[PDB]
Order: sequence, then structure tokens, then C-alpha cells
Amino acid sequence: ATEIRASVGKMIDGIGRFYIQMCTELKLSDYEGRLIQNSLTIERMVLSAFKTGGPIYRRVDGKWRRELILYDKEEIRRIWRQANNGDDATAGLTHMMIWHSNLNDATYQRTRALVRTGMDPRMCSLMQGSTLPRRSGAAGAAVKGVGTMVMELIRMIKGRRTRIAYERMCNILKGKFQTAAQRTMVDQVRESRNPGNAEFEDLIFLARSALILRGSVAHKSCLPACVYGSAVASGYDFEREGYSLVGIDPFRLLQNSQVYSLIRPNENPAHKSQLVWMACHSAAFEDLRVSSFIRGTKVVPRGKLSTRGVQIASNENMETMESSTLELRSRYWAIRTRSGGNTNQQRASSGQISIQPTFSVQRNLPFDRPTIMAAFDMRTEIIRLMESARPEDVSFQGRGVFELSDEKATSPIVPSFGSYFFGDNAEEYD
Amino acid sequence: ATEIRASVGKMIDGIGRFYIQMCTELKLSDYEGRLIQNSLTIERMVLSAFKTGGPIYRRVDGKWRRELILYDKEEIRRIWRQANNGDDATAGLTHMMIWHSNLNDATYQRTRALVRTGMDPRMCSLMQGSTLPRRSGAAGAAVKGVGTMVMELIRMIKGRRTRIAYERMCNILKGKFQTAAQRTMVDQVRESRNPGNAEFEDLIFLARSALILRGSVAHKSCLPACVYGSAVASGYDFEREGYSLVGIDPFRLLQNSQVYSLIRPNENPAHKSQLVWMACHSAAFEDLRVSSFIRGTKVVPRGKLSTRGVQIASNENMETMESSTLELRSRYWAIRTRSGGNTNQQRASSGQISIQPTFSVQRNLPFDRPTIMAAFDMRTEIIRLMESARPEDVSFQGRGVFELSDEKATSPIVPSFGSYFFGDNAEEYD
Amino acid sequence: ATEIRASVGKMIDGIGRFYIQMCTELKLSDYEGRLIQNSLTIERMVLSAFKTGGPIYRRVDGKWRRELILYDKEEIRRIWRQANNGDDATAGLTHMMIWHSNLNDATYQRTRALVRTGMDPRMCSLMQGSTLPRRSGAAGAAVKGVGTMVMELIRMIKGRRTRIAYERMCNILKGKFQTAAQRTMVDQVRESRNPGNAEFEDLIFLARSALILRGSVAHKSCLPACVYGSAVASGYDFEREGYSLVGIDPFRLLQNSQVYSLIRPNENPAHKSQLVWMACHSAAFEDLRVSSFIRGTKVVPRGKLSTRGVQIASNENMETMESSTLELRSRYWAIRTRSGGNTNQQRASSGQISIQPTFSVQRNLPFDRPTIMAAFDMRTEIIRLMESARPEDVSFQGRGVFELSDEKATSPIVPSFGSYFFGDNAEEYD
Repeated sequence: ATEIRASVGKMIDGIGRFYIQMCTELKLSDYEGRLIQNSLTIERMVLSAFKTGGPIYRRVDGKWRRELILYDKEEIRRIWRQANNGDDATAGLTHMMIWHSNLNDATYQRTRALVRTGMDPRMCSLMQGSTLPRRSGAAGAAVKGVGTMVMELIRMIKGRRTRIAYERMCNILKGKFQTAAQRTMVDQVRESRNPGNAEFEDLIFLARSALILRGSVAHKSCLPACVYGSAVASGYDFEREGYSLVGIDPFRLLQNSQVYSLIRPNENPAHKSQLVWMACHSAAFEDLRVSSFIRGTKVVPRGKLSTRGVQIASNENMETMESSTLELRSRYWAIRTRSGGNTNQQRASSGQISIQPTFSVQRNLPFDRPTIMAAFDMRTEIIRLMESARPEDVSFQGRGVFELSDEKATSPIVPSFGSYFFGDNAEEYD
Repeated sequence: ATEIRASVGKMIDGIGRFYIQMCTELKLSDYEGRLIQNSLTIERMVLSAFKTGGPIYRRVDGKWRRELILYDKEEIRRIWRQANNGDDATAGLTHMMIWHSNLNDATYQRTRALVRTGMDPRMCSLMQGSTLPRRSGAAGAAVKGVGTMVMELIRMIKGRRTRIAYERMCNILKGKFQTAAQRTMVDQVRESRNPGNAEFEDLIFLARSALILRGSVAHKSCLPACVYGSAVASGYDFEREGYSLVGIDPFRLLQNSQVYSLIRPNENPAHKSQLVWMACHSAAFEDLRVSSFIRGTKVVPRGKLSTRGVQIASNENMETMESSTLELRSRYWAIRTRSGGNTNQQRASSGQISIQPTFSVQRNLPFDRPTIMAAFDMRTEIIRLMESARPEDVSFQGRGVFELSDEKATSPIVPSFGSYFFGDNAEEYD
Repeated sequence: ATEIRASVGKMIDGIGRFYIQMCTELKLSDYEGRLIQNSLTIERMVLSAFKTGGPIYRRVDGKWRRELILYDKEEIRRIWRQANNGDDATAGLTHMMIWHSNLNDATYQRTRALVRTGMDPRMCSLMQGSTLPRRSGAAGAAVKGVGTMVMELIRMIKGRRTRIAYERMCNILKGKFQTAAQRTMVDQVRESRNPGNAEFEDLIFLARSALILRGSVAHKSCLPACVYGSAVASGYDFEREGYSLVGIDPFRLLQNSQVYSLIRPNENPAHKSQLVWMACHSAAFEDLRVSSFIRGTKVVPRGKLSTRGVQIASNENMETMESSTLELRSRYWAIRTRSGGNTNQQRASSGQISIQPTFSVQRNLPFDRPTIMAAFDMRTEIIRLMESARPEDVSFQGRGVFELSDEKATSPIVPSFGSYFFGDNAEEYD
């Protein structure tokens, strides 16, 4: 833990130094450096560099102005290396990629990507890290959802290093499934010589199972580079303090941070705030109920957000742009989890699925129909398993949210309970 | 459109002239002419005439009095013809029939009619126009629901002009189904020589499918004759203005109209108002949610309405009757539709049917069970089709309600969302 | 009815006299006699006696003190007999047993008991009288739920008087099922020579059916002995007045009664009050909705009650105990029923399970999916029967709750409608 906190704090420190350096090169004010659109452009440059450029926004003469600068790719690479104490440091790079992936996840639905690959467009929750490149980092591999892995594999199905890349990806997906039966199917997908339709069909099946028997997907709170640099500049030593991507650290950092965004005339700044908050804590596919309780204000479904994407296209004019503070804080914090919830065990149940009438009174007599009726090789075993599962089944027993004053996470608050972010659109009301 | 508005306006004008003429013959005051019970009796007379009579109510000496008048059937027919500029005009007749059908639909459940025909009494929504005679008008044919058509066909199943009447009715029903598979079954019902049990069974199946893959049924706002006559009298020329049964016209007319009803001692006049409002806009089987949003006050389920039927039986005494204004106006208007909603295409989906846990917190992990589990000749094709459908699926995309000031329907209001009128009774809580 | 009221009033009178006598022997104050923990100890003594003892609590010097007294079993038996006018009176004994069973039902889940017997722990509602001994009283037999009977039979399955006891119990269970098909299966369980796995499997099946096609289980309001004794002492003659276990009597008695409970530091006295109220009226497995409407304050699920059991273990110290009034009254009363609700007939339906769109507006088009899709030897007959049933189906038509002033139950109040008491726990949110 101390050693993990050490190396994590080391990469965040590197990103920080880089960002400050990059902010001096462009002679940006501290406020301008803390504009999310400027941070993304800087982030994109160091990612693309591994000439390059993008739009950079300045507060000139009372109005927001856009400049499209350029840098030699060799120069950026040198700047990144030297901010990371000589080392090539690919970890900090993929950390900024996962941040970008989390924002993509929160902003865009990729139904067009899903349909081309023959997948159901209702597989959002499975699609964490879909915009993330194939053969990403180890952290990138961990952060990718089950569906992302299924999608990547079908693209493979549609030069014997192709074989190892196919088997590596099969194993990534396998390590994510929490039931042996799901894992055993992945073996049958992997053990195939010349994979094709049977494997394709198997992978579509596995993705569906992962909507109920959910896979183990990592979640890492990853913040815009401006947040880390800002902290480094202000006198915070991530190497001496350590740092965590799943503990209290990122919540505490945002609590001591102020990020800005360019805002269009039609846009609600609070709705922009929610979007970037969601992205920051990898919460695009979380239950809106828990996201809300944690944040302390309602986390509204995508379709009821009066906001477009963070990035301002070159198409639109800057004279109508204003700049707003992004509200990225929270009432509570909570540990980010690798788990997909309970899928295994099924040790008893303990509950009530019907009533026995005591009083002679006119009413309906409620009962849990799907559960009662439920009780009436590896493919059918999975069917039987997800037929047993209930939406009412509780996961993460005993685990709760925490006060921001609760550094060591000593006193869990268990919340007494609209769930789908991408559930509210012109085709479907979920 | 101009030509449709022309001929519609022509028939409504005819009904109007007729009603005014009929109101002079009986020497009724304008208020008395605008009593819904008097209008129905006049409507019934001209329908029956194609001796006849019914109860007519007058305000005599501070109390409501009932008289049972009679007219020669030849005389009524002459009055109807001459109000319709010579022409026999059967259109205006069936328009008053559809008005009556709409009121029946709103007032009475016909479960006894359904059970005799071997149909499920939960097929309300399918039963628009059931009290309407077989071999009605073309408008009457259009207005009839899928179940009505199924019921009429089973009565046929239970003189070779019997064959053409059987095939005509099969084709009516066919033109109402929006999926080819449903249509293809109707062909198999029609192509049968000596129809019997197989056809009966097929028709019961088709009616069930029409609860999910809903048929295209016309909806026409049809008002008591007193409303048209009142408008004609007051100086509105339906021939010069044109008129529509599905556009803004009937809403606008009711906005400029005042209709009365006789009200029993136990009755809430607002609940009477809702009933006749529903009937007026053919809304008996509409989602109560949309009916409400349109009207602007709650449209309550049948079983929670403190009201009996509009018509006062000869059995009951007039000395306890009062007269109340019927509130038949609306906050908004909306176009009446022929469509049964989306049944076809199924081009992708776009939505979210599960969550992926981000935070280690105690909760249930929601998922859309029926949808996820769903994926695990013409009869089974239909089964497969309605198994794909979801209650959450959106129809009439982009289409919305309108302000009464919005004549041309330029600015649609899309409403941000108890659905069943006949769902709340002593046997069932829906 | 008069004769039933006679003998019931006779046994309650007996329990009363006994309790008063028992209260004098211990020289308890009237307040102390009306402490629920003292009443249970006295109740337990007369039950165990058919040396014996238990904890008795006194108000000594401003603090609550515990004494563990002992009595010769012969002496208690003599006291019970002589309070019941010579007669051995086993009825009053089983009445106090059913009271204990009702409290157990309300306090403890017996999932551990269920899993050992191979039953689903979600069968709470079926488990009325599970803590009640096998071969109880006739009243005890009547009060036992379907699952209790199934559990008792499997324990038999796991000395030819074993055969008669097996067949007697089969018949008890049979008389509880309201459908012939369920009854016919019990015949097949009973007609078995050397019962085993097939019978075990059949009994698990029958219990599941009883969650939807619910069995006829008696419900008897049974009160702590202190309530009866208190009434006898104060000048109420149950023999002259008669008494009922299912009519208004027990509600009226509690309305004129004051019972106390020892309360732990962490405990909410209102939540203790609910628990003992539930037990009193055999309402552990009732719909919380009806329990609430009757009582007039919310009847909260088990898991949201800030209270442990009524009985204070010898382990814990008395110096932190306080004494609180138990609120055991009710806004309304309602007749306790033998019925399991409608399971038979299925004469038509009358309802609405879909809508037909009238207005061109954007929305989802709701429909009752499970009901519509439903329509697409004795084991499958039962499957078919419970597949027809709907949670929305109404039982006890016309029957309602009553004002406490309504002795003769003349004016039923039909309530316009969280259902499961044991539905809200760390594994399941129901």
C-alpha cells in the first residue's frame, strides 16, 4: 500500500511538473492554466507526441480568444521525459488517457460503434474504456469494461502475433469474470483455432451475462492535468504524501482545487459540472442514486442535462463564450471498487417475496412474480445463474460512504435506499 | 387538406343547421338546447329515424321537468335532409354515431360482450367503436379498434353475401395492423373456406398481439350536436372556415362553447366533466398521463370517478336533478393520431439496462431483467416480435402538445414523463 | 357464534384468574404485573410446567431489578387447574402458545431452520407457527401456515404411530389449500408408502405455489396474559360478555389496556410498540400497507426497527434498563381472516392492461408485459394456475376496516391503495 502510494504519487507528480512547465511555455495565467479546455489540449499534445497542436484559449481584452498553436513532437517528448526525472514514464501517459476515456464515457454514447460490431446498444455499462486504444497500459487494461473487451475481440475476429494479441485479450476478459462458468466459456473462445462466428456468438452471450453477473472492472479517479499541476505548484508533494486513485486522495484534491470550463450560451454550468464530476470519478455507468448521495446534489440523467461536450470545436465562434467554475466537490467520498458486486455464492437468501393476509380487507395481494416463477453445458449453466439473480439483491454488504474528515475511512455511512445515466433518451424511458 | 377541411366543414354545418331547426321545433331556450341530455335525445332521434322519440328536459317553474315527446320518422328524415342542402348526407349521421361510440367507450366497460365472444375482458384498449354497428360508415370503419374488429369477426364465425361481408371485415382489420406478420395471419383467416375454430383461435391471438404491437386506429374528436348548432347559430361558418376532426379545430370550438349536464345528488360535476371531455376527444383508452398533461387537471381512472352515465333513465325522479356546466376545455391541444405507435423497424435501440458499480457502497444493483432475459411460422414470428417490445419504448418521437394560441402547430411541447382508465376496479388494481 | 363466544370467553377468563393469582403469589404491584417481560415469564412457567422458573423484574429503590425465582411444577399445574374451574383446560394453554408463536413470528426470521429443511429462506409468509410444537392444539393446527406444515413434514421424512402422525399432518396441510390440484398433490404425498425424495420435492413445490395460490391459514389475535388478568381484575367478565379472537373484542380490549416493556438504551419505544402490536394481531406476514392503515401510524419493515427482542437475556445488566408504555392501540379495527385470498374461480377479469394512443405526442406506450405474455399432470396444472395469477388481483372484495365505535361491523371502510416486513435486510431490498 505504502509502495503503491509511492509510485502513484510519483507519476502524478510527473504529470504535475509537466503541466506547470507546459503552462510557462505558453505564458498562461494561473486561471487560464486551470481552464479544462486548455488542460485537455495540453494533455492531447503529450499523448499525440507519443509537429502537434490544438486550440488554446486566453482571456484577451475582456473576451475569450482562441489560438491554434503548434509544437515539434520531439520537443514535447523531451519536456515530458524531463518532468518525469529522466524516465520515459508511460504510466502518467496512460493515466491521462484513462481520464480522457472517463470523460468520453460520460459524454458520448457509442451506439454506432456497438451496432457495427453486432452488439446491443444497451450495453453502455459494459463499455468503460471503449474509446481507449487496444493494447493500452496495464492500468488501461484493468479499467476496461467487459463489453469493451468483447468489442475489441470481435474486431479481431473481423502475422502470428495476431494470435498472441488475441489470447492476451481473451485472458484480460477472463480475469474480469467472477463466475467460473463465464471464465470457462472464454477458454472455449480462446482455445479456438481460426476464430469466427461461434466465437462471435459466444462473446455476445458473455456480454449479456455481464449485465447481471457483472464482471470485475477497475475504477480509477483520474483528474485533468491542470488539477495535479495546480497542486504541485501550490506546494503539495505527491511523492512525499503518496497518492491513491481509489482512496480518499482524489476527492480531497478536488476539494482543494478549482477548475474552469468554457460555457456555451444555452448551457447550464451545473450540468457541465456534473458531467466532469462523473468523468473525474469514473461514474458514467454508476447508479445515479449512489452518485447523488455521494455528491450531495442530484446527478441527473444524460438526456436531462442542458449541456454539450467539454471541448469547443473550431467551428463555433468565441465571442459568445463565457467561463464558469466547475463544481467538482462532494458531500461524501467513497472507495472506488474493482468488484462487479455479488455474482457467486448464492448462500441462502433471507427475505420476503409474498404476504399472508391477516385481515379481511379489500386489496391486491402482492408477490414477487419473477422470483417465485424463476424456479420453474456452460451456456445453460450461465442462463440458470442469471435467472437466479434479482435486481433486489444487495452487493458490497457493510461497505459505505465517508465524511471528508474521515481520512482513514473509519465510520462508513450506509445509505438508506432513476438509476441509468444513459437511460433517458428519445427512444427509451429508463 | 383544404378539400378535406371543406367537406368536413360541410357535414358539421349540416349537423348544426339540423340541431338549430330541431331546437326551434321544440321551442327550447338556448340554455336548454345546450343541455347534453337534450342533445343526445335529438341525436338519437335522427339516428333511429334512419314514430320515434325520447326524454326532453325543460327548466319549468324553478325545477327540471322531463317530457317524452314523439315525432314521425318521415318528418325527422325530411328535417335532416333539408338541413344538409338536399343531400341524403350519411356522413354527418355516422359522425354523431362515432360521438355516441366515444361516450359509450368512456362510460361503459363491455366485459360481458367480451366474454360471450370468448375474448379477454382486459382488451378495453382494443375495443374502440364496439357499440358501433357492424357495417358502419367508412369513418366508423376507420375509428374501430382492433378488438372491435376481432369481436365482429367471431360473431360472423358463430346467403353468399355473408362471404363478402366476412372478407371486407378481414381487410379492414388487415389495414390496421402495422406489421406484415400480423397482416399475413389475417390473410390466413380470410383465405379460409368455412371459417371456424382455427380462425377463432387466430383472431384471439391477433387481438393479444395488438396490446403490444398496436394496430393503427383512427381517433376523431366528435362533439355533441348542440356544440355545432350553437356555433352555427352564433355566426360561425364551418363551410367557409373549413373544419378538422384531428387538428386544433375541435379544441378551439370547445374553448368557445358551453355545454350543460343534468347532475344527480351524489355526483361530482368535475367528474362528469372529465367523462364527457374524454369522450369528446376519443380518449377513453389513452394514457391518463397524456390526457392529464393536455387537459391541465388530473384525468382520474373510471373507478375513482364519483359519477354515473350522462343519460338519465326514465326510472329516476327529476325533482332531485340539478344542472351543471361541463368543463370541456384544455390547457393544451394535441393532434389526434391514426398511429398505434412504433411496432416496426427495431433499428438498434440506444439506452441503458444495467449499471456498473463504481463505488464500494452497500446497495442493490439494478438491471432490466425482462429485457436482458428476453434474448434467451407467422405465429412464432409475432411472439418473437412482442417479446422484443418494451413498455419503456418511445413512440411519436419529436411530436408534442401545443398552446391553444398555436393555430399552425409550430412549437411542440414535449412532456417530461396511473395510465389505465379502466384499470382501477374491485377485481384489479392497475 | 354465541356458543363459540361462550367457550372462548371461558378460556380467557381462566388465563385471567391464573395471572392474577400468579401476580399475588409474587407480590407484584399492578404496574409490575403489567410488564410484558413479567407476563412472558409467568406464561413460560405454566407452559413448561406442562421445578421451573425464569427472570422476574421489580421496581426496587428507583432502579429495575431482576430476580430468578423457582416454583415446583406440581404447584403451577394446581394453580392453572383451579383458576380454570377444576378442568384441565389445555385450550388456554395453547392460546398462550399461539401468542408466543405470533411474537416469535414478528421478532425472528428462521432462515437457518428453513435451510436445514431444504426450504427457500424467502418463505417467511408461509411460516406462521413454525416455533410452535408439532402436534400442537387444534387452534395451533389452524394457526400454522403452509410452510410450517411443509417443514414439519420434511422433518418426518428425515413405531407405526409415525404413519398416523404423517397422515394427520398431510390432512392438516390439505385442508389449507384452496385449489383442488394442490390438494390432489397432498394426496399423492400422503398415499406414499415409505415417503422420501419424491415427496420432499413435492412438498417444496407446494410451498412455492402457496406464495401465489395462498393457503387458508387462521389468524388469532392473542394477547399477553397480563392483558386478560388486568381485565378480569378491573371487573370485566369474559364469560358473561363472551369473547372473540377474530372480531372486534381484542382491539377493544387493547384499547382499554396498558402494557409495559423493559427498554434498552439504544431502543425506540415506538418500534418496540410496533413489534408487540404486530404479534398481538398475528400480523408479522401481513402487507405493511394494511397494517399501517389499520393502526394509523406507519408499520415499518423489520430492518428499519431500532429494537431487539422483547425478552431481556440474563447476560445483560439491569442498571441501564428503563420501562416504557407499549402503544398497542389502533385507529381502526378489522376482522381476522382464515382465507388466503382468491385462488379459485378466475371468472373473467375486468381490467385494462394496455393503452391505445389517441394523441400524437412523444411518450412510452405502457402495457402489462407479464400478463400479456402469460398466455404464451397436477404439477403443470398448478404452474398454469399461478402463471395466471397477478400481483394486481384483488382479494376480499367488499370487505373493509371498521371504526372502533362500530361494534357490529356495519360500515366497512375500503382503503384506497413497502409490503414485506422481512423484505428489508442486508442481503435483499424488497
